[PDB]
Amino acid sequence: GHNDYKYIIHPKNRWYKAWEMFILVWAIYSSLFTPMEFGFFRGLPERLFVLDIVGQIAFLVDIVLQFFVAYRDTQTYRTVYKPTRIAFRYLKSHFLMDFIGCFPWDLIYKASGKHELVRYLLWIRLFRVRKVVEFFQRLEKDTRINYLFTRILKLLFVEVYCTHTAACIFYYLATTLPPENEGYTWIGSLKLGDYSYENFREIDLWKRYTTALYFAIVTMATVGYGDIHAVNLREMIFVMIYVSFDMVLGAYLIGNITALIVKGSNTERFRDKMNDLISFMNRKKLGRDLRSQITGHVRLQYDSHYTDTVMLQDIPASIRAKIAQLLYLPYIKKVPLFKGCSTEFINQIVIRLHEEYFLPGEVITEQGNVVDHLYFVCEGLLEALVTKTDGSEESVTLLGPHTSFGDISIICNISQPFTVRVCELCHLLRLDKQSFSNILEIYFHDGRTILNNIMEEKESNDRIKKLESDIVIHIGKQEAELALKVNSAAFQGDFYQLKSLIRSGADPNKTDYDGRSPLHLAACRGYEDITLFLIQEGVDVNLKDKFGHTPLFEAVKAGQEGVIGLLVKEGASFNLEDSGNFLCTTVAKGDSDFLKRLLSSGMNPNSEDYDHRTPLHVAASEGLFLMAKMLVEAGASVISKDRWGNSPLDEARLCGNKKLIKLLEDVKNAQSS
Amino acid sequence: KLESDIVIHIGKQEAELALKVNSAAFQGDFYQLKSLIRSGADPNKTDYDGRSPLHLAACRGYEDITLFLIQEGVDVNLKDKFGHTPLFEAVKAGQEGVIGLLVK
Amino acid sequence: GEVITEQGNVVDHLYFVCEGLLEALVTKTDGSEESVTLLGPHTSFGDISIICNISQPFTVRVCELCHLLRLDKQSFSNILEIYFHDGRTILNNIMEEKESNDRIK
Repeated sequence: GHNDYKYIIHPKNRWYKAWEMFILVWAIYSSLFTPMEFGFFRGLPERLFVLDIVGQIAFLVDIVLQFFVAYRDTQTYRTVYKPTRIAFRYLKSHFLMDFIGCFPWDLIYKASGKHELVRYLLWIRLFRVRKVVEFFQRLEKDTRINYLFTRILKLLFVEVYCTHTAACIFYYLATTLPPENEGYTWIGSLKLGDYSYENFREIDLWKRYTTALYFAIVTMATVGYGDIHAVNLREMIFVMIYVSFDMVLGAYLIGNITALIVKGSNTERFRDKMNDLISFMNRKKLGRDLRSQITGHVRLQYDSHYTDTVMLQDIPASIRAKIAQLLYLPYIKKVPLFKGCSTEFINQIVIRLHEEYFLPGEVITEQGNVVDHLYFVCEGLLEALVTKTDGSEESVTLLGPHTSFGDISIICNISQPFTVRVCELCHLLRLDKQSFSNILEIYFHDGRTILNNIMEEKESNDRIKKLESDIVIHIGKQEAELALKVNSAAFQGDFYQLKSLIRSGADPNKTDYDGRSPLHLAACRGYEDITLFLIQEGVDVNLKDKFGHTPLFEAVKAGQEGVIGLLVKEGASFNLEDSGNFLCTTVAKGDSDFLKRLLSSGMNPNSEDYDHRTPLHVAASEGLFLMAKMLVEAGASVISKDRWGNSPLDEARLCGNKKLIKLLEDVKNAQSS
Repeated sequence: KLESDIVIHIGKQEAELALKVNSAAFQGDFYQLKSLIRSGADPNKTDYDGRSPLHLAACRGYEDITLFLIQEGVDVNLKDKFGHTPLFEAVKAGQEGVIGLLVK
Repeated sequence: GEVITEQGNVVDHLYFVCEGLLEALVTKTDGSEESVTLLGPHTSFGDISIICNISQPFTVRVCELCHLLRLDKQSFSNILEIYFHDGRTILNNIMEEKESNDRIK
């Protein structure tokens, strides 16, 4: 709709196409008649007058039309409707010749004192053969007809044109001589049969034309009958020039036809392949059925035309990707191996696929070889056959549409578990193990999904044991790096990044190199948003790192009691081995606040110590009252015994702190019941 | 558009780089960390655990990385949030050769 | 000037230096080199990276017009599975090549 200038016409309007054809017909006629108007008639007969003028007029308007037809720029590839640009292009290309051609040179020649030099300008009208040249250019662009065969037809038109012009020029060279010396011309001295071509300027124009054209065609195939031959020196020079150009042009014609034949066709090539295979088949006396299999494979490869699958590579990645998806993605999205996989990973699988057709009865993979090709069955049916040491074949399963095989072999880097034979006419999609491995390293989450798929119902029936080949090891390593960055985010806040990482298919539960989970990190840093987000994700919560610290413990050390409350709501335990010992070391620290936090988390199991001394015993020995107080209220019984078997009340009696002794004594009286 | 968390998402990555180095230290991927350090790295970078790459290396008892870390003068007496020194990382894992090195 | 292996990339052909001169280098991220020992006639590069299945530890670059014999990596492995018992000697040569296989123990 960019044609704001409505008057400017597209170069494709069906009426302009009709005008192209019409002016092509007139161009052919005018460029085939101008030599005849030059040679045979020295000044057009009056009868043809209108025919002359009309012809010229027909090329006019055409010039006018070429001033109003938009063109496709060769640097922007946009139809330039800009009238100024169209006018300028035409006025600087193919205008000047058209304009001089359209001048009525016939009338000029009659007017300007019958001077031949004016008639020489008629040849400017042969630039109208440009239209035929363009017609052949368009036809050669068209794929309906063989470009090389259109080259052959172009050569035939050029040959016809040269013979016609040569005939006209030859007759002209006969007429340049004055009519008194016509006996020294090729036509004046021609006595073909009884007829003598004397006084040739008076013969019917068709007799003269067919005579001259007869010679032209005779020389065209170099039959050189001789009946009509050059006699003067001008006629011998012209015949020399003609004969030479015709030699080269005929050589070009034979060259083009021979190139057309030698280039050959796909049918020819496949026929040759079949004939060589038939020679082999008869040489070894093969069995009809086996011959049928051989011929069937050849037919399959010839009909498939696999080269196009490579040809698609030349298409840029966007359109090539649309091709790959539109033709393969439907099948691949239904593959159970890829079930749940992210769409982009599947898209890459599609980009790296290779269509392969196999005849029924063939074998794709043999057991014992390492499969480096993951084939997804799209069409047809295959069969799974296990060969045993005894030499027997078991039909384990049948692989139909939207199925797969080779994934286990590639993943665990084992030999092919079972021979895969073909039942129906099969269309599969092979994928290189190398490319597959690269893609699985691209998407470590979808790689883990692939592992889960193979281990989900098939599980480890094919000896699937954790790290395998390199892809599994790479997957684990990359998940480790991902968990490192997850915990880094949990250290530097960045709640958006935490969201994005987890929602990108990353499992939060995976800890770092030190066993510290992102929930452990959130507890250590007290990032309430982060702790809540991982709680929504769902972590063991009671998980402890490799060195025995639950997130509860680290949060207690950092005093992140909101985080602690969320955990205990979810259900949180210190999971401290020797927890009584650690509480005794806390008593050694003397931090009542730390101890209060530890107790508030619900840890007072009276676990005593290696010395069998409860933290209450330790505090009593220290003389502590307040810390002993909250230890008693937390649950530490006064009846608890040390290594000596003495109560913390006994140890306070040793200390002698009357307030501590009375406190433990009152609690002892309360508890004795 | 209304999305600008990019520089927030990287957050300098100085520690993230340190994490990468210490990761290699764990998996004993010397080449990975070798390439990090010729591209520029240091042990005191440590991590959010406070553990330097040498801590993890001693935890694993890879004498190769331990000798190399010593070669660039890597701090051993450096402590971590764990309180566990690289010496103690080595002894706890029974890496008697690495304990010999770190005592050296 | 040509480059045959890229550091950090598992080599797929074990090459042998029949003629010419090559050089071993470390392509740092900083765009600097380390110029590991050159490869003169009758040496093999890419060997350990295949035998040990490790990533190529150095980029190799061509210094003079070099004539080389190629053996595919998967070849070298299946030669090991086919042509048994020499891989032990090859492995000992690797072991002495490094410091008790300090590079790949």
